[PDB]
Amino acid sequence: SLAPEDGSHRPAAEPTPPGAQPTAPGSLKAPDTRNEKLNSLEDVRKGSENYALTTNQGVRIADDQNSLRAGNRGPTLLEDFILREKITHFDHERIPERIVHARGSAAHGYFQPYKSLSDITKADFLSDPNKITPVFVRFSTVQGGAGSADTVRDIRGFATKFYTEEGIFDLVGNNTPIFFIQDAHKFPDFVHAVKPEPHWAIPQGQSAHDTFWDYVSLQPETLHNVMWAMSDRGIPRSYRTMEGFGIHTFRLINAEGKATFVRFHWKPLAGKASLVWDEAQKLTGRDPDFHRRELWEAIEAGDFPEYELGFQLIPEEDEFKFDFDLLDPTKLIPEELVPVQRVGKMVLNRNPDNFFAENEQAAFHPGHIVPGLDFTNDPLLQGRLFSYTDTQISRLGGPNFHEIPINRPTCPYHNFQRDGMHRMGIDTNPANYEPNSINDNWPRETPPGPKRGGFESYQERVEGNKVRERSPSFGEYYSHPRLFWLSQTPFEQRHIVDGFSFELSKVVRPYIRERVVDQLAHIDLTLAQAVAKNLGIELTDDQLNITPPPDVNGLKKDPSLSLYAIPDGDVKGRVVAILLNDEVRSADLLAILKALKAKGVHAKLLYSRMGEVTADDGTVLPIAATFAGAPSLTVDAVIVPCGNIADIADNGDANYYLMEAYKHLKPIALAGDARKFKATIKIADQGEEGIVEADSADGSFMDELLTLMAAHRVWSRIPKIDKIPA
Amino acid sequence: SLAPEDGSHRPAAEPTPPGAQPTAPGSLKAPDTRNEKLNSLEDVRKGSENYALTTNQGVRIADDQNSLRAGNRGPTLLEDFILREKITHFDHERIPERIVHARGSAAHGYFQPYKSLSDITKADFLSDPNKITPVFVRFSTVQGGAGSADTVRDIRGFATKFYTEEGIFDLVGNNTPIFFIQDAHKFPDFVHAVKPEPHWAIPQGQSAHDTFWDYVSLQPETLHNVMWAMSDRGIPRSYRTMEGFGIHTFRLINAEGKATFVRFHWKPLAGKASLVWDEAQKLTGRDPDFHRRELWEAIEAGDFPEYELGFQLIPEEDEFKFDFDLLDPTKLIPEELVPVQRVGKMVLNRNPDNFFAENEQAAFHPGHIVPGLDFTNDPLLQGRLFSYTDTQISRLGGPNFHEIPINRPTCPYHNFQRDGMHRMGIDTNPANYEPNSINDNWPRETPPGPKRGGFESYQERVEGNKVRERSPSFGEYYSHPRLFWLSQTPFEQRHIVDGFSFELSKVVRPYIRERVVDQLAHIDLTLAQAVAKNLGIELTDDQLNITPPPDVNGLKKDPSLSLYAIPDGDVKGRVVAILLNDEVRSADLLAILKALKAKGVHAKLLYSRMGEVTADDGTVLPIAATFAGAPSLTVDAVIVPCGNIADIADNGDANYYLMEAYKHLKPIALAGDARKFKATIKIADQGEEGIVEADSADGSFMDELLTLMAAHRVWSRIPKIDKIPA
Amino acid sequence: SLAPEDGSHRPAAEPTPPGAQPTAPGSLKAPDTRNEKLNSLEDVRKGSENYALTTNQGVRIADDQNSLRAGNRGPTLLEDFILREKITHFDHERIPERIVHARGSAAHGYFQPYKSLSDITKADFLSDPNKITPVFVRFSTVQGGAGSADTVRDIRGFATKFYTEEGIFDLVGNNTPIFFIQDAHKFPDFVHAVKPEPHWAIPQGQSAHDTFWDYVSLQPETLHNVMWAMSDRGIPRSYRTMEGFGIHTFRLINAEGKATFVRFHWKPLAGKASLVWDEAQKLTGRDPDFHRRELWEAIEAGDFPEYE
Amino acid sequence: ISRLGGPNFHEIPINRPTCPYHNFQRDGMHRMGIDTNPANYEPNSINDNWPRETPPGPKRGGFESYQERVEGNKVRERSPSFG
Ligand code: HDD
Ligand code: HDD
Ligand code: HDD
Repeated sequence: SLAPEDGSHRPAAEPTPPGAQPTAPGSLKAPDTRNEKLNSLEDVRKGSENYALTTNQGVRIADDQNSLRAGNRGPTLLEDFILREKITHFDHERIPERIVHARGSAAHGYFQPYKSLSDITKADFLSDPNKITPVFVRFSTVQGGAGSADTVRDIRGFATKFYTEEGIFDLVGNNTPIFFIQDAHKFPDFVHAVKPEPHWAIPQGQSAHDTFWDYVSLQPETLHNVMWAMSDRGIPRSYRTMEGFGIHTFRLINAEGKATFVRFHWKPLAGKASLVWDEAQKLTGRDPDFHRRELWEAIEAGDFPEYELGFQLIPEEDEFKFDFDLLDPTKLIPEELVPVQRVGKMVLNRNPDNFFAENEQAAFHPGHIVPGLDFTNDPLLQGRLFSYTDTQISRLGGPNFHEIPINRPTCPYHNFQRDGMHRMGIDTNPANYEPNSINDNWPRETPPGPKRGGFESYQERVEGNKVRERSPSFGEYYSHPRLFWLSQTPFEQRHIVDGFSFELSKVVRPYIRERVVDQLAHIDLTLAQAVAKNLGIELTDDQLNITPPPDVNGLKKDPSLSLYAIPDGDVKGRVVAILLNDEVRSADLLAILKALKAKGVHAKLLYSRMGEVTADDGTVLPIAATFAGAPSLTVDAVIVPCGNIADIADNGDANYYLMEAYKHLKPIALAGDARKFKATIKIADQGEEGIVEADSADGSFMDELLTLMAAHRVWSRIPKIDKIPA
Repeated sequence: SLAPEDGSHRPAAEPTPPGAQPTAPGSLKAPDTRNEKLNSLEDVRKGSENYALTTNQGVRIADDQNSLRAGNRGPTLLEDFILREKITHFDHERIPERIVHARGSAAHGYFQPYKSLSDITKADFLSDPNKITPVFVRFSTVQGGAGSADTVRDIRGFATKFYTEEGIFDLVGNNTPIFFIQDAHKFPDFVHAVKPEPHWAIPQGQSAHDTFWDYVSLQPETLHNVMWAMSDRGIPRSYRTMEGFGIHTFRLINAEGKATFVRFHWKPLAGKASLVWDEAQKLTGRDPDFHRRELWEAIEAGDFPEYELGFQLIPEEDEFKFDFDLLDPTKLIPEELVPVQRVGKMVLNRNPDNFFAENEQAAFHPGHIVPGLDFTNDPLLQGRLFSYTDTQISRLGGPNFHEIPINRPTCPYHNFQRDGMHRMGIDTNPANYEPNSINDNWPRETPPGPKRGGFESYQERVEGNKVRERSPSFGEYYSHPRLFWLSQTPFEQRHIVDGFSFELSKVVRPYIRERVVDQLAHIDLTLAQAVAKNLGIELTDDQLNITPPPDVNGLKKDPSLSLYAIPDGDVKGRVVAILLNDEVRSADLLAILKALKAKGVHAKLLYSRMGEVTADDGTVLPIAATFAGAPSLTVDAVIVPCGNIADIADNGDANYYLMEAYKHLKPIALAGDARKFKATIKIADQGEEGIVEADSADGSFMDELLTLMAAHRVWSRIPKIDKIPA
Repeated sequence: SLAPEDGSHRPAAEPTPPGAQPTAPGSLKAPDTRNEKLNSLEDVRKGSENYALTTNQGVRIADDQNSLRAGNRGPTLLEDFILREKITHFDHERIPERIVHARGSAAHGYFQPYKSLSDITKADFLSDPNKITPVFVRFSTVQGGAGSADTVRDIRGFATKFYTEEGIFDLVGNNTPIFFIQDAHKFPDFVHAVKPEPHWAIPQGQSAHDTFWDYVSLQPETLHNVMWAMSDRGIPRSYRTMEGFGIHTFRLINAEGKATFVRFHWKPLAGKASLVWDEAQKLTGRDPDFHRRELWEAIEAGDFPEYE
Repeated sequence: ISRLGGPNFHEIPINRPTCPYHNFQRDGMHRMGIDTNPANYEPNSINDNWPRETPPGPKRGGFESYQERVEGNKVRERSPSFG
């Protein structure tokens, strides 16, 4: 027995805040969290406790420490079948990673609609407010490999597998409402341009290189999503604090056959929140797994990520009433023109057991729709339908990928397909064809109907010649980037300018920079001049005379496009760093932890070493991490309680901890003699907005601090940070 | 509803003789035949009746007759995900075939020992006469593809998967007691030589071509198994009527650690029986699926194939007592020197449900042993141990092939292996490594012991230098071919001579034939001269003075090596053709069928067309096949009842039916005016042995016939067939 | 030296009638027969005479008869990399066979048009009577596996790969002018019906079983091709003595953008000739490789298959 | 076999030897080399046994393992000297 007698090796099977316990597989951490999909996976789950170590053939292994050899110092013998099996499996562990979105993090949950949508869709999972549909959701980046970092500047993926009673429905979206390109034929072109360059495979997880901006400068259709990626949208605080969109216009079909155009939205319950770039870039080095960890730990804490599903709904006769083409995925539908209507809510409440088996092997594909839903002629969606079935043949080893447990439907599935690599199902049907008499033609077709019917495509009208040709209605590239730009706050605009500037500064060929600046001058001259200034470029008089693009159906801004314009913050699930000293004033800490617990805010107690310290009243305080081990990048605010401040007053890591949080605009709270730290951040004796300070942490100290946290960051501090050396 | 109203599309779920019902998947034909492995497969068995036709994602299909197109005479649309999923799966149905033994047929069954064997082995499946071990057995040829024919001249494989309580044990044997080569390094060379030649991929399923006999002429070690292949052993009547051998010497390990050398035998309860060459070769054309079909139909009729397992046992101190090396797999152990001792019996009593899922995907490997068994230094076996693990990585798509359902153990298996393509099992173990504290080191090693202990290799002494070198004790090539030859009956010897003669006639390069004849002269000069005469070769004076090889430890012959020297014929399961006419004598047919049923001999009623005829007493007789439809190749004897014999007397197909069966030495019985047919086979009025004849089928008629059948063929007829034009 | 002293191991590199000589690889049997595609393959052709035996890494092997073992009656050692490379490659020799048409026989050749088809198509390989196009042609059955027999009763495939100056053009046809089914959605249903039945994988290379005729009775569209299958068209004397058809209506596009509907045909120079059924069925037993053999040997005789 | 798709990974250009390589191995996924040898086995007479084995020697000779002495029982055991 190698476990410790005190049993401290096993985490408790109950919700615990991040860092209190070792993380564990979901069925062990929360065995009583169940749904119909989790239960169906029990047949393939494998335990371990009280079992013998065997080969894959069931043979008990006596000595798992040594190869078989001719003498204890002799050659290894080919007849060691236990070695060779163990090494063979190891030698073939890896499978191809996803072509795009290879880096991702996933969890189980459930979905439930608010009310029956049977008036607009016959889709069964939206027909009754009491119908609960299990889900599996994978969040992702786009460009980086499976081993790349979480907090890069990138688009994020948001893929939801609905295990419906009438088929698997995959909603395969991103965290922005549009994509970079218009036609699927260009997808390898765009992806090759953004991916690491083919001679040397640099850089990983970054669009800040020549070939990406080269493609953008020559393809202005890309400009809208590029705007989004250069904003703080491209660097989310977590997957819980981002939006989701299906991007394409789809169709809803009701029992009477009426089609309604629809676009899908996920609204985060935790609000919209993003990092700032210096923080996001450094965090890819201090913790490349930050988003993966934060997701797992929130679920282990009970901080279940929640999202409200919503629809923008457009009648068929309104197809042409907007300036933009509904079928153009580089165009958004402003919520000011078509509101998002609440449909239901999704809760992610259990982690997987084995990342490889459940996350890496999961297969999402937007062609996986159910009766009540249908496609449109969006030329990007159209080509997606081919790719997501095709790519699985190599990634997941063949055509039986639906038999891998995480991908199996929970509803019945029967047909006349047979064979293929690693076929699990053993068909007893006398027939493998239809029409057949020898099994009385079963399984049988089902006619279309209002529920439990067969799938039939909406009989939309088609008219035109066979052409490789872009619809002229698509050939407008600058109005929607402008609408986005004007909808941002001034500090969000600053960050957009700084994103473009930082990225173009790493383009080596200067003529590429100049061509991207010229495209910006077609969007907004304020934006283009600000970027040009940082690049040492001067706009020509002709460029200064570029007429701006028209408004979007009269709109000159839409505050739903901004992260922060309308407050939607939420402190539940946020984390505060508490910086300890060797004789902490316990009255401060008790007030701090009481206020944080009331709002569901977590705390990390940090010191210069691990182990424990003792407060003034003798209370023993366990240390979560060092100052260097858990930098301010990983928390939302910093609190410094009173006590023996001289212990850390001249500690470089303690001082830098506050300087980093200050530069990154986070709230900071100083109690008693901890107010001496204002000098390291150059805060005058009069104080300033964003620095909570008082004689002690009792009173309004923590309400000021929690109000600041509900506002996410202290945007008013931005003029002051450029003098801070951090 | 497409099935007929009389319900005649569905086979009866009861035992029925061959031809009486349509064949069916095992679980529908015999739902009440069960064992633990069959039951454990119910989780992956898929039904069909009363289920909707769906996609693999569970979506119900409305129209499975048409692609989705723009207009009903327009182009097919990329958005048809139902089409593309169906075609994709079809497009990827095939997996690589087995490098060797690609043609095979398999069945489920069970094994049971006669008594406890714990004095000599601690193997759990041999420990208790009431311990029942499920099995899955695949019989195979060697050379041809999965699409090649059954009744070729080849070696047969005989692979048994024992689903043991202490792990999978695969006994992977052949139907002869030796192999062609000594060291596994030569296996690709031998196999390439016997397989179709690389320029043009000819010939399929035949050793009768230049490169095979080239290798043989240059590799005398091959001569022993070549002798078996040229004998009638190479063309068995059924998989039920052949022997089985593990070939290599293995070890039995008992609980006190004593090692006993062992070779494995399967003795067929139905006795030993083979075809003749002209019959077997023509049958590869008339029914290339004859062995597969006969196996399947015997099981559906209740004629379960049965084999007795037996051990040749040799104490460790006797390793060097014999003239041959025990570890040399081209040498057999004569039963006259070391008898085969009975161990238990194996019954094959249910067919699979899906050939591809269960047969094609099954993975046998002789390195799959269990505690109580161990290997030896046999250099052919030693290399096999590498190959059967390695080949599955491409054939079965990766290292998780044990998770394919037919291959799964029925006992526990738990280890720290993870991932790999198609990974089914979801591991909940906090640890994927040992030693580990975080799961208190589970799953754990198990010390070896008398039962339920870990595997430990027998600590055999090893002494020598690292050499690529053949043991001198292996350098003897002719003694065992001679033993075999001399142990054969005169008619068996004639068939061997004609085997060699027919094959070498197909060798294009005459010098190869000459070199093979020189090798035979080192075996036996009677054999060598007979073959040479058929090839137009004249043995030189020196070849005539080649000294024959020595006896095998004083043994000059061993009747256990003959198919027929010791009678072991059994008639149950054999088939008789009955040649009808349009007014059969019903008293004859009544007595024929009553006697055949009394011994378990099946019958098929043949005529010049399908449908029915009526007998003289009004009885309606259903026709099973036409004369050409089911040739005499496919039956064991022929009976011609009395009646309107003129109806068929001048029918060429009916006359040829008898001539073919006569040429191939099968018994023929003729009643009443049927005796008129003696003219077509040139039998004199006073009859001859092997032709049953009487005024009616009454009396000793059917007893005479069944007596001939138990003797298999009428060997005395051989001198008469050479003048028969058939 | 293991060859006979009289050199009778080696076939002559000149045309010879069937059975006169051992068959041989084409570039050894007819090295003067060349086209642009055959010549472009010289970069990957591998010799053998006067070379040492090596591993795939180029290491010369001293003893290709024995595994490395601890003593000559000892266990085989894991460090024998020469064994494991040789057995590894052997162990992975097979690739999946074609889903349909798995059984087939192929040869090289060339094509040239009689006159310029410029008026009706701008296809380059049809623009100049002096323009030679290399081809590779595979003939096949449909139902049986790669190891099934040649003279079965089946449709035959007739696939031609044209290596034109403006791209590969594959003309993938059969020996009857129609097919069994109308819509590609039904192709796995039809193929599953004609193929060996799923429970026991019987019969090989035959449509003479329940599921095939079950489908046919329920799908009258199949009857036309079934009629060709049941005729002597289904058992050709040789690949040289059958027709070929593209089946589908395609289009020809000229330089003016005018489309012409076209159906493709191959007309055998040797004429149309078929076996009879009892003959064909017995021949799948006496020589299951009859058609592959006959094509190879006709070419070695200089008796080249030709099709218009 | 899984990482590079099969046993012909030596034919991927970066992995190819620059020296001659010839043996009797054939086929496998994505086979590039087109073998003209009449024989795919040895010993063979039909190509006069080419390509042929080479005895070990001072230069350009075949590979032979150093004939080190081996002495001991078949054991799964760490040498005490490693402890
Ligand atoms: C025609 C090609 C193509 C195009 C135009 C798109 N995608 Fe895609 N996408 C793929 C081809 C693809 C893929 C290559 O098929 C992936 C990679 C691995 C996979 O299974 O699917 C994939 C993966 C993938 C994933 C990750 C799913 C997972 O977690 O496994 C997401 C979230 C998206 N895509 C979302 C989108 C969105 C929102 C698009 C624009 C509207 C989009 N893709 C356009
Ligand atoms: C070192 C290579 C090697 C050598 C020397 C042998 N075999 Fe083998 N055998 C294989 C390598 C192999 C293989 C390539 O690994 C196969 C083909 C596909 C497979 O799964 O195993 C196989 C298949 C195979 C099968 C078919 C199993 C099934 O039905 O799936 C049988 C019955 C045998 N072998 C029996 C033998 C016997 C009785 C041998 C001589 C004693 C023998 N093999 C030598
Ligand atoms: C939608 C599926 C489908 C349909 C409707 C057809 N085929 Fe096909 N065919 C295939 C799917 C396929 C395939 C599965 O893609 C094959 C098997 C493996 C391959 O490479 O192509 C093939 C092989 C194949 C070959 C073998 C090529 C070779 O020698 O390698 C020929 C000659 C044909 N087909 C001809 C036809 C003809 C004349 C058809 C009717 C007009 C036809 N096929 C319908």
